[PDB]
Amino acid sequence: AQPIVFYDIPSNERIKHSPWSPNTWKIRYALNYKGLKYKTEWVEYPDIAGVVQKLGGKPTEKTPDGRDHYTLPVIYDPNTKKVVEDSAAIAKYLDETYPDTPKLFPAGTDAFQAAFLDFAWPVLGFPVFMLVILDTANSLLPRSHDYFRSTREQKFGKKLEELATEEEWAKVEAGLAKLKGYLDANGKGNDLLLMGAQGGITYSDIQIASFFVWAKIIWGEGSEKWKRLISLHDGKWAQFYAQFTKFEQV
Amino acid sequence: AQPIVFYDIPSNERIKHSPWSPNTWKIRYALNYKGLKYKTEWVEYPDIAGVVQKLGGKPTEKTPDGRDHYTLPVIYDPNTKKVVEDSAAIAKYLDETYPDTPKLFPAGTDAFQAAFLDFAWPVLGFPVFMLVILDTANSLLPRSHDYFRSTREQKFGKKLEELATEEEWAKVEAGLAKLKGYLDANGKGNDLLLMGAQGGITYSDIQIASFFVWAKIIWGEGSEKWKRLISLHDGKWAQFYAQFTKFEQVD
Repeated sequence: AQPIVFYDIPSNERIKHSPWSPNTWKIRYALNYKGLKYKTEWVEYPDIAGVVQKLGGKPTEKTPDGRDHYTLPVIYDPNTKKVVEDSAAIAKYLDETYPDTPKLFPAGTDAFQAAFLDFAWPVLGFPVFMLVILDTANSLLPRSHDYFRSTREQKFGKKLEELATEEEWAKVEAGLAKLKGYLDANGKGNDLLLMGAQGGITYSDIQIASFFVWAKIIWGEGSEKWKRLISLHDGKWAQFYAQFTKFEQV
Repeated sequence: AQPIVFYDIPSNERIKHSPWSPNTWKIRYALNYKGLKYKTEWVEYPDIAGVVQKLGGKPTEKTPDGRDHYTLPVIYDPNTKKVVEDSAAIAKYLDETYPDTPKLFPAGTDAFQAAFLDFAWPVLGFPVFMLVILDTANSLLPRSHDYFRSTREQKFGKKLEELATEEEWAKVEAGLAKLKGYLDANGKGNDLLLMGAQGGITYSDIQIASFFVWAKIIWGEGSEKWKRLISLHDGKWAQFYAQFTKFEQVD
């Protein structure tokens, strides 16, 4: 098979040009986990719409305001000659197109995973976002920085400098506490993967991991903030996140 | 096997003394679906704490004021001499103790179901509650009515008569739209059960059904409100809910 072309958002020297996006990381994980050959193309935030349009790709939402909205990740698969967008749809596409690779959506789990993914941002992703949003902006190349800051300050209604608070830390921990509770339902020895110790990694597991790798890269693995996050709940998340270490090829 | 003793909340003549509670119906559904023999013991709302305590049962919630809260459903299984409380725990008990019966928590699904169940009330259950809560209260025996009105008005901060609104109808439809979206992920032919057409009924499916059976019994199957609810999304929920009719036996 030829390498898949994977479209990602670049960064500056603050984080040594590392990929960072929680949304593109879901697909970077998916590709690394499946052992699929790919190459990364870097697209600045304000250039994403033009790039995806030229590819013949589609917007991932149309707002009541009438306007189309383009997002990364997107892939071009030379093996099928197809452009695929929207992370959950790409992951499903990779399952179907490369069936000999580990399945991210095991049969019978698609609806349960959709529900789980629909609450991943509200309960965990958003509070994390608040704690990393300023540092994220300061990790972008200047053009992406201006676009990102402009658009996100409008979205959240405050300067980026105001969004990280002790309250958000409490909300992060509270979200992880809910997650911990769901996992507890699996029983001891099965509470570090959504489908249990023998169930393998699902797309939903990747969704959680992607919030962690985002924070680690943005804050820095030696940082006090990363240590604080990963130490929550007696080291549970350190153990959870450890399962993804071998799938972070860049 | 001796019948399991199933503790449920009774009703008055308005609904012909039918069982009605969405929470106890989850376990009535579980028992009916598994084909297990049981008999119902009726307990009024203010009598629940006393009855469960006497059984040697436990409270299902302990608040930061330190006070215990007892709830139904509860079962006493004479065959194991165990009292089991909390609907999700009762369902799991029934899986483990009665392995020859169809599973409500298939292996690998417990966490996904815990997550789903945690979304079920905020996104669908509560808006339905607002639309059926007055009629629910007016289907209770007088002692249960008094307790239910007092406690539930305290919780929701308005008289029961004020809780049903058109905005709640919008919220019910929006919650169902989200659920429709999740089921669509299973693909055509597989979008009427969470695990697909041949995946069997799960506890999570029963959770959704229990909101429908509650509304049907409380409003009446021939009512305009029931018709409106079950007509949403071009009748999808009529088909979803029809899968459960054969499991609505009442002793």
